[PDB]
Amino acid sequence: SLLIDKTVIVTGASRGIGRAAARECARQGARVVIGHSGSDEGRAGALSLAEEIAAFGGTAIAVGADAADLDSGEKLVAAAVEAFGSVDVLVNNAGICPFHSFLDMPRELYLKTVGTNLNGAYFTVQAAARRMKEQGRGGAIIAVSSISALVGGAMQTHYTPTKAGLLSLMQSCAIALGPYGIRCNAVLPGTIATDINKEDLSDLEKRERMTSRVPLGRLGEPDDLAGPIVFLASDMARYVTGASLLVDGGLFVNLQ
Amino acid sequence: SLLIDKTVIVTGASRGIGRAAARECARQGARVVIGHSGSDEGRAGALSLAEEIAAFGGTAIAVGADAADLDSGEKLVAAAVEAFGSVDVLVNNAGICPFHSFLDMPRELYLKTVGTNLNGAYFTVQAAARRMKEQGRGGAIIAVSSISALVGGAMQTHYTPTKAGLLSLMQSCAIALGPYGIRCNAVLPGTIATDINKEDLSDLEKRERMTSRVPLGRLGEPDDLAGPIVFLASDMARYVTGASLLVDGGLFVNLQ
Amino acid sequence: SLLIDKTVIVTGASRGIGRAAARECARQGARVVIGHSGSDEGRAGALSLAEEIAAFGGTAIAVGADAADLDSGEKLVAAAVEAFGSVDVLVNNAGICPFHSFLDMPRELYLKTVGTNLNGAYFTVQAAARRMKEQGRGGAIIAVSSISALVGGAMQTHYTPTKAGLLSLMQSCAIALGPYGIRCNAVLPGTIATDINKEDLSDLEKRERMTSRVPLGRLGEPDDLAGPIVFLASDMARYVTGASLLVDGGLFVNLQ
Amino acid sequence: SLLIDKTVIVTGASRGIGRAAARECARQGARVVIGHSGSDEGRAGALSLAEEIAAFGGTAIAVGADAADLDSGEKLVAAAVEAFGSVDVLVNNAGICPFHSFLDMPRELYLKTVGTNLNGAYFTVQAAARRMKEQGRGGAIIAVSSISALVGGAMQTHYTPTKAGLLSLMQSCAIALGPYGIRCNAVLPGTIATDINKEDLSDLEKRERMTSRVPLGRLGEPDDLAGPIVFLASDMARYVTGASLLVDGGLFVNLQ
Ligand SMILES: NC(=O)c1ccc[n+]([C@@H]2O[C@H](COP(=O)([O-])OP(=O)(O)OC[C@H]3O[C@@H](n4cnc5c(N)ncnc54)[C@H](O)[C@@H]3O)[C@@H](O)[C@H]2O)c1
Ligand SMILES: NC(=O)c1ccc[n+]([C@@H]2O[C@H](COP(=O)([O-])OP(=O)(O)OC[C@H]3O[C@@H](n4cnc5c(N)ncnc54)[C@H](O)[C@@H]3O)[C@@H](O)[C@H]2O)c1
Ligand SMILES: NC(=O)c1ccc[n+]([C@@H]2O[C@H](COP(=O)([O-])OP(=O)(O)OC[C@H]3O[C@@H](n4cnc5c(N)ncnc54)[C@H](O)[C@@H]3O)[C@@H](O)[C@H]2O)c1
Ligand SMILES: NC(=O)c1ccc[n+]([C@@H]2O[C@H](COP(=O)([O-])OP(=O)(O)OC[C@H]3O[C@@H](n4cnc5c(N)ncnc54)[C@H](O)[C@@H]3O)[C@@H](O)[C@H]2O)c1
Ligand SMILES: C[C@@H]1O[C@H](O)[C@H](O)[C@H](O)[C@H]1O
Ligand SMILES: C[C@@H]1O[C@H](O)[C@H](O)[C@H](O)[C@H]1O
Ligand SMILES: C[C@@H]1O[C@H](O)[C@H](O)[C@H](O)[C@H]1O
Ligand SMILES: C[C@@H]1O[C@H](O)[C@H](O)[C@H](O)[C@H]1O
Ligand SMILES: C[C@@H]1O[C@H](O)[C@H](O)[C@H](O)[C@H]1O
Ligand SMILES: C[C@@H]1O[C@H](O)[C@H](O)[C@H](O)[C@H]1O
Ligand SMILES: C[C@@H]1O[C@H](O)[C@H](O)[C@H](O)[C@H]1O
Ligand SMILES: C[C@@H]1O[C@H](O)[C@H](O)[C@H](O)[C@H]1O
Repeated sequence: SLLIDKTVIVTGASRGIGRAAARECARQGARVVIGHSGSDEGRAGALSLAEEIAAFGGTAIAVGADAADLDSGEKLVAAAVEAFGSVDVLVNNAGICPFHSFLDMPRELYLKTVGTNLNGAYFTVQAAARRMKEQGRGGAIIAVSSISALVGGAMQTHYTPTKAGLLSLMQSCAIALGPYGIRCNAVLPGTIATDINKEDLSDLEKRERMTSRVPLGRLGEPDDLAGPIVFLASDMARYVTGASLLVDGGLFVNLQ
Repeated sequence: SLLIDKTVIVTGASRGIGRAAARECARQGARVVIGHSGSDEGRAGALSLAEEIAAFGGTAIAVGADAADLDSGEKLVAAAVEAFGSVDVLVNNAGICPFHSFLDMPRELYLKTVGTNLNGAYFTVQAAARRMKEQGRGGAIIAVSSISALVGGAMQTHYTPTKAGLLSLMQSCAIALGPYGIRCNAVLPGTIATDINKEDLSDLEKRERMTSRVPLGRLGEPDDLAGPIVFLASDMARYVTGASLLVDGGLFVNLQ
Repeated sequence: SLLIDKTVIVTGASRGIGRAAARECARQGARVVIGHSGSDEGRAGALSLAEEIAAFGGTAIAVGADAADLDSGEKLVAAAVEAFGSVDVLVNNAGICPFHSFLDMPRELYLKTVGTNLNGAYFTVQAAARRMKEQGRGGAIIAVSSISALVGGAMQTHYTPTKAGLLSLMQSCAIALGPYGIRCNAVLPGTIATDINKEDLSDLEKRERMTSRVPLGRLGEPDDLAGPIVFLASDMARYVTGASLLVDGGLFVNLQ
Repeated sequence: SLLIDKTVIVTGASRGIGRAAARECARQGARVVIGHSGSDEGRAGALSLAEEIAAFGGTAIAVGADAADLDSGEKLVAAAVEAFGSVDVLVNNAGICPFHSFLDMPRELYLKTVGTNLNGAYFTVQAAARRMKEQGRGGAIIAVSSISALVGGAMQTHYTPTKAGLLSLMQSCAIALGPYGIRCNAVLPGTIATDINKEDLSDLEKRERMTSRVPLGRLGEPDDLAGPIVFLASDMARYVTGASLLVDGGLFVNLQ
């Protein structure tokens, strides 16, 4: 019960890493605000997670909030306060990676990736931190960045800057919000088999090349990110802020 | 003559680091395209630099190009090809840092910082890389990032993500453009006394705190970045791509 | 019970970060091997920790093992197998930092710092990894590195290379041992008020300079590292290997 | 003539990266002290380089100095002062990497790698910096570290800590020696085809895997490191200290 009586907001929590984090936080005692994109599949996934959490004795609510809408942060916080009376943890997880080459990158596709992954995160973090500061009990903010915050991707020239920007946002927010006991950290998943790279890793030569580079011998799954996220949200991480935590089975270090 | 016959574009080169970099590139034999913001001061400063360069026997032109206008990249490249027949080096330097607290950051100021520093850089790099690819001669791209791509700033939560983003962009572009011999690197200046921090360091307590943290015992000046940029643009760096270079007098490493 | 039934070795655990880490590991259900330096104070402190652990219902033993003696690794492992029948976690914590200027560093002091902090750690990791490999159950190795693996210290030119070395050792061991399910990570404490810096921070000007640089507003205490070490040793971190975790209150990121 | 009238010492300069750096520094005007191991091949290679430098109008001398002998630093400095009256640049390049697995790593092989690569470097840097400080004209120190200071190697568990330690030594020495105008930086070669990895890359499956990961499409050669080293030794790098410079053709960043 590492998160008992904490209100946790998770953005883009209908599937993948965010769904697994939302589910494990509820298992750890937290009252979970399941943020979703507002699409048909997003809403359906958030409600089925809320149903699942209800089934094992936890509390959760679903709240639509398009991350590219810079006003959805305050919507999430308002709903969290209505249902649960506080905001104590923000897991900023919503993000997209539409694989695309650099020289013909459309302006709209680039702007949508920065808008969803970084700009919307900035103002979602801003709204949650505002509430945490008003409450005066401290707080915990976790950004789902990437190994690709540290290294490049040829088909991700529009995406890796948003993941690096998210990490840097956590570093700067750690200074700004430290005096209020609000801890700001980034988690950096490696290659996690999810919808975001289902088509990409359908190329079995690329899948094998990537898997061979993982010392632990497997790609990740969403639950691999739940423990790290719960840790960073918990009192186990009471002196951890401004930090980066790679969760990649050793992918980053494996040069030879 | 480290850059003899090369055509170099420098964005935002009317003053500061960009002015010093364009000046030294022309001293090294380059034909320089002095890009500027299109404002009155930017026009005047670009034109006086062109006057100065022609005086000591170089060639240069001044070209207005708002970095926040995502179409200025193709305009700078077109002016470069029209004048000098090639684009061989891009120094992406234009940038703003309007210091501002985090919790009351207005969306317009945030969006202009990301648009100028990161989005405009993306499409300027794209335009210049497209031309370098067509020529078949390789090339060099240098982004002026910052020490603040590695560490935070409480009044720079909107700014440090753009500097981290630029660094990550060089890393991903290094991969996408490597097959075409286009090297992409970031230079990370420390605290350089320029217009961007004139007001900020007018507080003498912060000025001493920052200065006494520099092992070399002084803040930087624009000419301190000219050597490292020329190096990265030159054949001295033929095997350097996807790299970061701190030019900060030791400021980053100095904990105690 | 995050570590229930696991056998944990902590080196240098008579005081400081190691003492707090061994205590919390036993609180989490682990059978702890409290390694110590073999000195009189180290023996006494290890024995009183064993007394305290048995008191609240845990199991532990005290084992003398000079980290600078490169054969103590096999001695710690042998004592662990003899007492508890397995080795499942190694927390390599033993270390010295005799502050000293660079240009007059004596070879004996340099060589003892590298021998204790790095060489002894290498062969302790080797002994413990050999046993984990034989068992076929996986395992976890955590090296106590430092923020000073990322930044410099003028009176620590002999010390920071050992902390950087430990981090790099975890990265390379993560690759070599990944196929055997042994995860290797570094934890990077910031400025933790302990015996190692009691004299150094007795200068109140440096103490304030360091403290005011911590966004969380305080220096750390040994218990601040217990949570992060337990996390890295637990199944919460099943996909974490070859990673670094700053536990520093934001000190690393705080430039301005 | 970036290094005219500077005395440059290069350790382990009989072949590979160090030979190419020694040769290019002499082409840039410097008076070069060609340090070598003192073996038969080391001495023969240093004299043939000195002969080559004589042939194109430069000045150089050969000086035997086993890097694992902690007293050879002062021997190098004494000889540099005798011949050329000053020490102005130190390129610490001597190093070994005897590929070997971790679990059966012999103690002697480990201690020889740390002794040659890190401990000997510490006291060679110490001797050169002592002379530079006495002279009062500033100086430049460059350590040849590695990409493997940033990432792991399964057969390099004994070696990557020495490369990371060298980088960290430069960071700490930058603080300690900054007030004397002595700049301390690390260069990080990627995979450079030399004697150190001739046997390793004779496995063409490993060679192809490594080469495919290089965006620039080739492994390095020694001359690829000469420009970066000359840059860091020159006034072009006047504000560069405590820095790391990757020279790897994009190897590090190329995840996908
Ligand atoms: N899977 C990996 O390998 C990997 C690695 C590193 C980082 N990440 C990051 O993990 C995070 C989650 O991605 P994932 O791997 O679980 O893949 P995913 O596609 O399964 O999940 C993406 C989540 O974000 C939601 N989302 C998308 N756009 C949204 C919007 N405008 N507003 C609100 N929610 C939105 C999605 O509906 C979904 O729930 C992303 O930020 C991604 O950048 C993934
Ligand atoms: N001064 C430092 O300490 C420091 C440190 C690291 C990085 N940087 C970066 O260096 C670069 C140059 O900054 P500086 O220190 O010379 O300050 P500066 O304000 O004196 O120069 C900024 C330049 O960018 C131009 N510019 C601003 N907006 C523009 C726009 N929309 N379009 C085109 N040009 C525009 C400006 O006209 C100016 O010439 C910036 O990107 C900055 O982020 C500065
Ligand atoms: N205190 C900090 O700010 C800080 C920050 C980062 C890393 N560290 C590292 O944390 C670890 C513990 O340091 P601490 O802060 O608790 O200081 P400490 O001096 O109180 O504890 C050091 C422990 O290591 C033991 N030890 C010393 N030499 C030994 C030897 N040859 N053999 C076996 N044990 C030996 C000591 O007996 C002691 O228990 C060290 O490795 C240190 O480098 C400390
Ligand atoms: N080749 C690469 O891929 C690569 C990559 C990164 C870093 N490095 C580093 O580059 C440096 C030079 O290695 P290299 O690639 O040129 O291979 P190399 O084997 O051809 O050169 C090694 C040099 O160091 C000398 N040397 C060895 N032991 C010595 C000793 N005790 N005393 C004095 N000199 C000694 C050698 O005689 C030789 O001149 C090393 O420090 C290496 O760790 C190499
Ligand atoms: C799409 C996804 O993005 C992640 O940040 C990482 O780069 C993974 O490798 C990729 O599969
Ligand atoms: C989802 C769950 O998360 C927990 O932290 C646990 O320790 C495991 O890591 C994982 O199975
Ligand atoms: C505005 C300028 O931005 C730089 O990136 C760095 O943070 C400097 O310290 C600051 O003065
Ligand atoms: C502007 C000029 O740039 C050159 O590279 C030179 O070496 C110096 O660093 C500086 O004065
Ligand atoms: C001795 C101790 O070492 C740590 O690694 C860090 O540098 C702390 O600041 C110092 O107090
Ligand atoms: C020692 C203990 O460790 C636990 O992880 C807990 O969460 C706290 O951080 C600390 O008080
Ligand atoms: C031996 C040599 O060592 C270098 O540091 C690097 O790791 C290269 O890949 C390797 O070939
Ligand atoms: C050895 C020589 O070094 C110089 O700096 C030159 O620019 C090239 O990089 C290389 O051919």
